[PDB]
Amino acid sequence: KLGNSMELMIFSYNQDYSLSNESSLDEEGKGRVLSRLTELQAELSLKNLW
Repeated sequence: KLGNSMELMIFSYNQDYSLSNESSLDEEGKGRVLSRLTELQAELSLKNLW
C-alpha cells in the first residue's frame, strides 16, 4: 500500500517487532514500546475490556 515512500516501524502485542532499519531505534525504546503494549493487554484483560 505504501511502497518504499516511508520507512516502516511495526510493533505487536505478542512481542513481534518489524523495523525496515534497526539502527533507527535502539533496544531501549524497542523494549519500552513492547512493555506498554503488553502492560495495556494485561490491564484490559484484568478489568474485562480486551
